[PDB]
Amino acid sequence: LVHVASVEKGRSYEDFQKVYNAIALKLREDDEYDNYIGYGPVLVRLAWHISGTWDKHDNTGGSYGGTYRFKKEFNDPSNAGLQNGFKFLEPIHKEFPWISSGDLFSLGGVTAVQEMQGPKIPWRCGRVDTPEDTTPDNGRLPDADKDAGYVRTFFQRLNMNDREVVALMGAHALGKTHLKNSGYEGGGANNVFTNEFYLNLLNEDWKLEKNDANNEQWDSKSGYMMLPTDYSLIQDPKYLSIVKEYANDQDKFFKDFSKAFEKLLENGITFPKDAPSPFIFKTLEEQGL
Ligand code: HEM
Ligand SMILES: Cc1c[nH]c(-c2ccccc2)n1
Repeated sequence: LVHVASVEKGRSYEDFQKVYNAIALKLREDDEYDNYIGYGPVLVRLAWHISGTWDKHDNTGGSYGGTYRFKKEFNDPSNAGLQNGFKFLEPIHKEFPWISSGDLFSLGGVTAVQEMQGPKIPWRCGRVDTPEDTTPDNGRLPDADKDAGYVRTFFQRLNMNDREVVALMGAHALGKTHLKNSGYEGGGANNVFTNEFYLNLLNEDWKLEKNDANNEQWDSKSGYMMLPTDYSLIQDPKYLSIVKEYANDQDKFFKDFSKAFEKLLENGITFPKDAPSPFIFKTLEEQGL
């Protein structure tokens, strides 16, 4: 099963920079969402959940086909809450209906990371909408109640190694959990992309507790929280070394996250040899907008 990137007809960098800018301006405008977190974090999670259905063994799932737009995937319990991100992107799509759904969902994540002061994430176009019968079944996204061995095995299906896993998980500095979405609560919140996930893991005083949905989570005195799968990154000695590395080197974290996030968003896609190079979008700040 081969998915060949096909550039939206006649489009180039500046067309996509316009879509980026529209997303970024809306991120700035709709600032009240989720008690003033804004839509950045939910857009990052959306880009990850549309990509994280991929299976390296048969090239099913992944961002290419834009299949989150279909009911089976939209209503995956694992995707509870992401409808907010989809609704945010709807007017963007209406303004730029030439862009494929997969390209828009993935571009939303890249824009959110960058606008939240994260690393630049090179991005490639050419995902093509595929039909409803190509939508992956529910159940391909990871459970949060598990341990390091589960996390390591899970991410092998996405062709991610220990460094890539630990880097990607740094996105859990962003946003918050919501009991009605996932059965986890708390931690306060954040909309600036930093390496704080790793600092919090190493420096806070953590206590395992059972929340009001009867799920276990790690809570700190200062009010932060970690999922069991987050905490597993300091329980496993291989993951712990990498946590320490990123806690001590912001730039290294940014570089590794950028590579892993681009990889995640591109898994399953064959780029022709004459395809355009990856685009690196300017932030609104860099453009004076
Ligand atoms: C073992 C892997 C992972 C597990 C079990 C997991 C689980 C979760 C859970 C349970 C939530 C809370 C959802 C809610 O209640 O609204 C969440 C939020 C979030 N996740 Fe993960 N996740 C994983 C990996 C990732 C990755 C790889 C990324 C992206 C690089 C990511 C990005 C986010 C973001 C940004 C949020 C906050 C969303 C918001 O504020 O609305 N997650 N995750
Ligand atoms: C699983 C997840 C996503 N976001 C967070 C979080 C962010 C800031 C503080 C505490 C938790 N956890």
